[PDB]
Amino acid sequence: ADYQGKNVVIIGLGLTGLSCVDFFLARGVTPRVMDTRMTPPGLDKLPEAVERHTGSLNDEWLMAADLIVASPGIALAHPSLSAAADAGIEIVGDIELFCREAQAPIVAITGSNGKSTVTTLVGEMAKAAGVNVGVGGNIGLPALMLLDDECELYVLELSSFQLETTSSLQAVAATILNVTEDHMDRYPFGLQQYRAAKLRIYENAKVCVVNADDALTMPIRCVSFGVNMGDYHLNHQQGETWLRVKGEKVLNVKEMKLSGQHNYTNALAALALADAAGLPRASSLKALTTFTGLPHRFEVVLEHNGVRWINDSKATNVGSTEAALNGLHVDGTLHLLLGGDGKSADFSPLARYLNGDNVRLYCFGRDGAQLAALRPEVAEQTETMEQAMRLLAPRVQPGDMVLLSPACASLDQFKNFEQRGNEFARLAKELGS
Ligand SMILES: CC(=O)N[C@H]1[C@@H](OP(=O)(O)OP(=O)(O)OC[C@H]2O[C@@H](n3ccc(=O)[nH]c3=O)[C@H](O)[C@@H]2O)O[C@H](CO)[C@@H](O)[C@@H]1O[C@H](C)C(=O)N[C@@H](C)C(=O)O
Ligand SMILES: Nc1ncnc2c1ncn2[C@@H]1O[C@H](COP(=O)(O)OP(=O)(O)O)[C@@H](O)[C@H]1O
Repeated sequence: ADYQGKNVVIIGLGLTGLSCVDFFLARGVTPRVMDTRMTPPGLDKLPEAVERHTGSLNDEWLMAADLIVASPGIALAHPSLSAAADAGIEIVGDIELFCREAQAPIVAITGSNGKSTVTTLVGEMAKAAGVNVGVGGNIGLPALMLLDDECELYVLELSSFQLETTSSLQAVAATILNVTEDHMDRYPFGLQQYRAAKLRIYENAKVCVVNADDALTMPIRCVSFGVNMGDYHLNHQQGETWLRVKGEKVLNVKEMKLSGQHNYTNALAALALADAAGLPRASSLKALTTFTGLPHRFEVVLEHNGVRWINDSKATNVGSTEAALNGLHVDGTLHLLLGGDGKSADFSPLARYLNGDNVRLYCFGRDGAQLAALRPEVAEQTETMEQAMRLLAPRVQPGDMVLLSPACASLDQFKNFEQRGNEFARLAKELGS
């Protein structure tokens, strides 16, 4: 596209807004920038040449614009933006700017949970094939920074927020991995409005990769991945689990370094995207055998005396923990650590996994009582995670799992979920060896 002599206004001064400033300056277009916050985090980083307005939006700036570029952190529904829209001022985001310039195919990944896992893994499959792959987007490297004449494949993790402002994506392959209640402040009309944002990812996609077990991932009007069914699925038989693709065995899950049924379906989704993108199968399968997974994502920290200790500290929401529980095949007793800051979540969806004779809950942190209320008869409540671990550890037996998948933010007691996971891992080594 050509922005020569346009009046461009960028809203938001975080990573996105700055990558947009860089993008326009590199084309000799000088944008203006604003942010509703007085001192947004990217303010320091801004070139001195750039006019800026902080502490509020500048409506006269907005209304005089030829193009408004909106960071994903501000709602299109913002009264200032709907007024620009009503003035017929074009509004786009960074992903839109990106798709107009990109000269290599795009794999596009969205969904409530699993995005970074699946995005990373598709990158690893491309790397294993010797492809110059650009991985970025929501994962944390702003997409505009990936733009590179030598790049042969882009792999973009995309949020609902980014998809809302994007109209030219034509992905060689696109997925919604799953849809569970998230960011609901941004979606006052409820689960279907959140879902509808995500569904845009498929428009003009060459292959849609859908989740056979989650209807919400399907266009209302494909290739599928699934646990029991789908083009890409898992096949458990004679004591083994296999990846199946179009009815063929392609890999024994034992050859992967990932654990957890939902990580195996992530592996299937990634494989499906890589196949659609024309990556060689043999190298993609190879990436499945070498990929260790991201830290704190259902991450095995220790297997010893027939007990698996699993750090799923990144599970800060109900949907993540639910996926963890749903895929479990524990021979002995599950010891499940829950709690922290529940962010007013509804924990009911967890309860159906917590029946029968072989589950114990160890609930801690700010909202531990809400989590124990899931099933008080089998729940301990402590102040801290460490206390919970010192209660459960003397009880573990061969065949058991100890799972930290707390369904809650960690911010009431920890710096962040990573500290919580690292603390869990240290205790697990101490108490599990
Ligand atoms: C919330 C969001 O969409 N953030 C993504 C964004 O980061 P960036 O720093 O550009 O964020 P931003 O658009 O400035 O918004 C960040 C925060 O600033 C605030 N904000 C922004 C503009 C403004 O005028 N006033 C204001 O208060 C909003 O509260 C928002 O919460 O662009 C990055 C590159 O594409 C993403 O990695 C990053 O994902 C983070 C990890 C995230 O939390 N994403 C959400 C969507 C998620 O995964 O659930
Ligand atoms: N397909 C999935 N469904 C539900 N939860 C998942 C899935 N894949 C991973 N998770 C869990 O979700 C949390 C975040 O995983 P991650 O790959 O970082 O996703 P995201 O990038 O979408 O935040 C972790 O607890 C992880 O184990």
